[PDB]
Amino acid sequence: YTRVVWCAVGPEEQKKCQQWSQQSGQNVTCATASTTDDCIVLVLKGEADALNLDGGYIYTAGKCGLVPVLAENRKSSKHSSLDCVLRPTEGYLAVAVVKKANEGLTWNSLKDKKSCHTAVDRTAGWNIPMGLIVNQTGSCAFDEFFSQSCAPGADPKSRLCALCAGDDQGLDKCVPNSKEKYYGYTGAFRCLAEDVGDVAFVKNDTVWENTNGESTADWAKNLKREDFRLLCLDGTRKPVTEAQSCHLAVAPNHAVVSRSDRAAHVEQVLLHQQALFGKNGKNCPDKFCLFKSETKNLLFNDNTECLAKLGGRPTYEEYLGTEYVTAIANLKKCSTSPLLEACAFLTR
Amino acid sequence: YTRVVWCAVGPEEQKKCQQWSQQSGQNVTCATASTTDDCIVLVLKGEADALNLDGGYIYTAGKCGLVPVLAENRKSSKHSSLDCVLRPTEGYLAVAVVKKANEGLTWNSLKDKKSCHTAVDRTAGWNIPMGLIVNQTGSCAFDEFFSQSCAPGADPKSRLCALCAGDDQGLDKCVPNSKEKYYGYTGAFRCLAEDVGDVAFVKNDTVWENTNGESTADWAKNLKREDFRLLCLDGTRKPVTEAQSCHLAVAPNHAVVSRSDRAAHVEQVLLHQQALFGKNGKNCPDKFCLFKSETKNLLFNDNTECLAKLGGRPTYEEYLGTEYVTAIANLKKCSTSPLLEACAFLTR
Ligand SMILES: *[C@@H]1O[C@H](CO)[C@@H](O[C@@H]2O[C@H](CO)[C@@H](O[C@@H]3O[C@H](CO)[C@@H](O)[C@H](O)[C@@H]3O)[C@H](O)[C@H]2NC(C)=O)[C@H](O)[C@H]1NC(C)=O
Ligand SMILES: *[C@@H]1O[C@H](CO)[C@@H](O[C@@H]2O[C@H](CO)[C@@H](O[C@@H]3O[C@H](CO)[C@@H](O)[C@H](O)[C@@H]3O)[C@H](O)[C@H]2NC(C)=O)[C@H](O)[C@H]1NC(C)=O
Ligand SMILES: *[C@@H]1O[C@H](CO)[C@@H](O[C@@H]2O[C@H](CO)[C@@H](O[C@@H]3O[C@H](CO)[C@@H](O)[C@H](O)[C@@H]3O)[C@H](O)[C@H]2NC(C)=O)[C@H](O)[C@H]1NC(C)=O
Ligand SMILES: *[C@@H]1O[C@H](CO)[C@@H](O)[C@H](O)[C@H]1NC(C)=O
Ligand SMILES: *[C@@H]1O[C@H](CO)[C@@H](O)[C@H](O)[C@H]1NC(C)=O
Ligand SMILES: [Fe+3]
Ligand SMILES: [Fe+3]
Repeated sequence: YTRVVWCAVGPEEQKKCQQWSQQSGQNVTCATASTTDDCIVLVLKGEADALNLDGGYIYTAGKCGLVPVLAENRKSSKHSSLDCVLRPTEGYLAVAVVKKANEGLTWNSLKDKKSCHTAVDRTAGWNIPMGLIVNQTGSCAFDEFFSQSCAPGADPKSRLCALCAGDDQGLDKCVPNSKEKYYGYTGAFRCLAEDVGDVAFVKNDTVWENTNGESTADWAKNLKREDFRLLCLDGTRKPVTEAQSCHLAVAPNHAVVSRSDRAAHVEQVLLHQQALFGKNGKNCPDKFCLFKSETKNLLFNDNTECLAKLGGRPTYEEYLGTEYVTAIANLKKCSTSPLLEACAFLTR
Repeated sequence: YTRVVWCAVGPEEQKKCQQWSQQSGQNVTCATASTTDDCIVLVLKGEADALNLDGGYIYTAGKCGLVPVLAENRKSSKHSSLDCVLRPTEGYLAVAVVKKANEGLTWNSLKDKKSCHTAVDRTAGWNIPMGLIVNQTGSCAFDEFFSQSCAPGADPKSRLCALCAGDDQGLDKCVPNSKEKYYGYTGAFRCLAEDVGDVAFVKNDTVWENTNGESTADWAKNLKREDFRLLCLDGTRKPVTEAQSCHLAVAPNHAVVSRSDRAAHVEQVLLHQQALFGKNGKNCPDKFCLFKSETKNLLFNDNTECLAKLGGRPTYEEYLGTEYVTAIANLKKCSTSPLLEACAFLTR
């Protein structure tokens, strides 16, 4: 079985993956599920092989035995010309973000406001913010800390899904895939933009990429960096350029995961795949660009140069950073989920 | 070692083979196995010299070091000035056949239907439709695509063999030799004919040959060429006279393969043999007919006019054509053959 079956979360991702299968002559094939958690289960069953994952999902899969194959990697300023696949990863910034126009809203007045989150269990969208809010307030009731949210993946009869828009017909509110208008990085930021929420937790890179003519997408052509601000943990606010000084935390980059018995096959298949279709591969754009989704972030984030190598053969823990595994761990004392419970024994 | 050991797949191909041998004066003798894959093995062991094979099987043979020697040739219309043996080959049209009565069945509503196949690994029966399907669908899961099938050679427990009737007894259900009621071109079309299946993947030439009194077999004589249609890629349904505009692809002709050292000897031996027992041969039908098997396509297809020579010495790759060879490799990234796996290092 040479083919690497890839896991597409949601129908929009499934289409780009169907495309990739066709271009790759079945070097890659598609399986899908509605959610990432579901996909992780296919990867476990052996029904799929691999998929690229936010660091928080990496911890879920990590727990269930899956391991990290190659990290997503983006442009760089520091050391900005060693080869992409061997150049170390620099992480990204998880930020709290607001309309500038609104005032009196700051980290310390967040309680009882309205939130937009990438989706539940994700790193910047969720794990970091809710992480801190737990440590600070000192209670496990983050489900009630904000007045309402969009938090795809949460309980959809609950308040954390109260603000989610669903798709075009409004079907499937709160399903944590790209058919939910406010899903993921761009979803969240848009939930901010349309004033459905007060704060939105995202990465620095997400505001720059959807303001000031960078997206030519109806919801975001006219958006202006000026109209937004970043809450720091100071109590303070700064514009988006000071993100380095105004960020909640540093996050580990998305990364591909698979089963260990499938890691090397997958890593190799992918390295060739990116050479074919990656940022500067033979066939991109003449044929297929693996890293472009028109700002919809499918399979991969659109600002990925290449998938890069990892020091040794790490585990979720080496890969994520021991500092983060604890932040996630401690947040997770305040809530259970099917997959961590079902897999808890593997890692005891 | 002058005798040519001929590989006969199955007992019926066996009886014919020995009659040939008795006439041959032992210039030709027979081995047998249950399948075409086993027969190749025999050749690899050198317990047999050669046999005649569908292109798909030629791929397998080729991967195992074996080479093509001469190609089946059948009546043409154009180019009819040369001798059959020196007249270049055309190659067959591989096609999808449904009953006309079953309406709303098109290339695009095949999923979950019941299919008939010549055999796993064959060209029209398998490699073509199953390659296209796999490719269009982006999924290597062909084993779950038809609700049921008769794909002789597949795993007999599985649903690709659900519809296979075996011999008169009901024994050897799904073995890919002629004993299986639904084996080969003839059997796949019959499968459709007796409404065991909805679709059937054969070649244009099979349909003609078994409708409107073409075959005086009980199951075929009453068959009526109108009652049938062809599926085209566009999505439409032409009648069987539009094979030219409603075919899936163009198949290379079957050819004889042999171990490489033995090619010329087999070539010489066979050229003479046909002169004797071929179409116009001093001894057909007085003593023996090499290309006539009573509508069973034993050893060779019953429509074979002679065995032609081939421009130069070709690789199996050159014979099959770079494009078909790619289609196959790509489809085979979803399976494993123990045979191919073996050949991958066991061959000079
Ligand atoms: C599908 O997968 C295979 C990966 O197995 C790709 O085929 C392989 O591609 C390399 C090209 O990168 C082939 O040739 C190479 O040539 C250079 C010399 O110019 C040499 O440095 C290398 O050692 C190698 O020989 C390689 O043979 C080939 N392997 C096979 C089995 O075909 C293919 O590109 C992938 N196709 C798609 C569409 O992704
Ligand atoms: C927050 O995210 C934004 C966007 O991801 C970051 O801005 C980007 O910064 C890089 C360099 O740091 C820019 O690339 C540069 O391009 C010029 C040529 O135009 C070149 O001379 C430099 O050597 C470098 O390659 C990139 O264009 C820029 N993108 C945009 C749309 O502004 C920003 O750095 C991030 N902020 C923090 C604190 O990390
Ligand atoms: C699809 O397959 C059928 C059967 O294999 C093809 O029909 C066959 O066509 C050839 C000629 O093109 C026929 O031979 C002709 O016979 C007459 C005398 O009967 C002669 O005057 C011509 O010069 C020529 O030799 C053959 O009889 C015929 N067989 C049957 C049963 O109809 C058809 O050509 C194929 N279609 C496509 C698009 O390839
Ligand atoms: C078998 O051997 C040779 C071919 O060189 C020939 O003299 C003899 O006639 C052949 N016999 C038959 C029946 O093919
Ligand atoms: C299947 O592969 C072929 C190339 O072999 C490609 O042209 C085609 O796009 C693929 N199928 C579809 C429906 O595009
Ligand atoms: Fe993230
Ligand atoms: Fe064939």
